[PDB]
Amino acid sequence: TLNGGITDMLTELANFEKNVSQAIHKYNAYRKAASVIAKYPHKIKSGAEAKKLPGVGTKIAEKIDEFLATGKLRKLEKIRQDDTSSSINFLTRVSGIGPSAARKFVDEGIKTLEDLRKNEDKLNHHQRIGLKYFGDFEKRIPREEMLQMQDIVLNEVKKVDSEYIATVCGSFRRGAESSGDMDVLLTHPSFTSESTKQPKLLHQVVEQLQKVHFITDTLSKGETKFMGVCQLPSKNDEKEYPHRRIDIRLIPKDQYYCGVLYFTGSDIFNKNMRAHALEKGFTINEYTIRPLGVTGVAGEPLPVDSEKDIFDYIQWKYREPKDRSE
DNA sequence: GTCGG
DNA sequence: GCTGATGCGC
DNA sequence: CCGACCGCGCATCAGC
Ligand SMILES: Nc1nc2c(ncn2[C@H]2C[C@H](O)[C@@H](COP(=O)(O)OP(=O)(O)[C@@H](Cl)P(=O)(O)O)O2)c(=O)[nH]1
Ligand SMILES: [Cl-]
Ligand SMILES: [Cl-]
Ligand SMILES: [Cl-]
Ligand SMILES: [Mg+2]
Ligand code: NA
Ligand code: NA
Ligand code: NA
Repeated sequence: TLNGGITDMLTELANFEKNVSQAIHKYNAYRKAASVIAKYPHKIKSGAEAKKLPGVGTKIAEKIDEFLATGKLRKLEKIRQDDTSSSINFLTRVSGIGPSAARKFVDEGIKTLEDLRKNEDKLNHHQRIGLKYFGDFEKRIPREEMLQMQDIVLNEVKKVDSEYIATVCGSFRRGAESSGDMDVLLTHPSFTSESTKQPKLLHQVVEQLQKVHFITDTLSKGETKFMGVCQLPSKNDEKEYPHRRIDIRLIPKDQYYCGVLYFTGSDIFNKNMRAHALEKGFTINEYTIRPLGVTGVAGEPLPVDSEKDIFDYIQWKYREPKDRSE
C-alpha cells in the first residue's frame, strides 16, 4: 500500500474502461500501470518519476500529478457522479453479469440490487446464483479457512479415487494471507494428452463434493472445468460460513506443470509471461509451451518437467509462486 | 493507454 | 442437431 | 506513426 492511492485510482479507471467503455485494451493498460506501480519500492513523488516505469505513459503521468497535488482525480469524480456508469459498474459486480449484460439491464430500467431481485426471471442460471450469493462473494477468505477447505477437498477427492491429485492454486499457492476464492487443479492418470481412459473424471469429484454438502451450487460445468459454489461446515449453534466461489480444472496429467503455472497466476503475471514468451518466439497456454515457427505458427509441444523448464525456455530466472503476484 | 521497430 | 461468434470468467 | 495487446472452457445465441 506504499502507493495505494495511485494504484486504487488506476484500478478504478481500469474497471471503468472495462465495464462502461468496453475498452479492453485500455482496461489492461491501466491494470499494467497499477501493477508496475504496486511493485515499485518507493513512494512516488511525481508523474515524471512514475513515467519512468514501463506501462506508465504521458496520460497516466498527468493523472498521477493531479492525484498527488489534490488527492483525487476529476475524471473519476465525474464518472462517480454519472448514474449510468455507476449502475453499469455496480451490476458487473454480480458474477455472470458482464459489461454488455450490465448495460442492457440498465437499458431495461434494472439498475439496483433491489431491481435484480425482482427480475430474477430475466437472469440466466449463472447470473441467478451470483445474485443469490452477491454479498458472500464480496467477502475475503482467511487463509485458515482456505486450509480447512483444502483439507476437505483433498480428502474427498482421495475417497473417490486414490490416484487423483488435487492441488490448490491461485493466490493460495502464492502464499496469500487471504483469497477471493478457491482454485483447484485436478489430475488423474487415466486422463493424459494421449488419451481419456475414464469418463466422468471431473463429474465424480464434483458429485462427491456435493454429496458431502461442500459444493452447494453450480455456475457452469464441463468435462474439464467446473465453476461453482462451496461452503465450510459449521459447528452446533454457530453462524455458518459465507458461501465461496470454487473453480476446479481437470488437466491432462502429463501437462501438469503448464497447468499449475497457469492456475497459480497471477492473471497479470500470466499475461506478462505469455507476452514475453511470444517475444522470445514461444507460445504458452495451460497445456504446453511451443516454439513459434518462421510463419509464426505454433510447433509441437516442448518437453517440460517442472515449472522452471518453462521459465528457462523463455530465458527468465525462476520465480517462486510467492513472487508471481503482479 | 502504452509500447517497440 | 451442428458450427461459429460472442459474452463471461478463470 | 501504428499494429499489437495471452489464451481458452463453458453457456448461449444465430443461422443452417
Ligand atoms: N492466462 C490467464 N490466466 C488467468 C486469467 N485469469 C485468471 N487466470 C489464472 C491465474 C490465476 O491465478 C488463476 C486463478 O484465477 P483467480 O481469478 O482465482 O485469481 P487468483 O486466484 O489469482 C486471485 Cl484474483 P483470488 O481468487 O484469490 O482473489 O487463473 C487470465 O485472464 N489469463
Ligand atoms: Cl480498448
Ligand atoms: Cl507440463
Ligand atoms: Cl496445446
Ligand atoms: Mg482464485
Ligand atoms: Na514509462
Ligand atoms: Na460480473
Ligand atoms: Na478462481
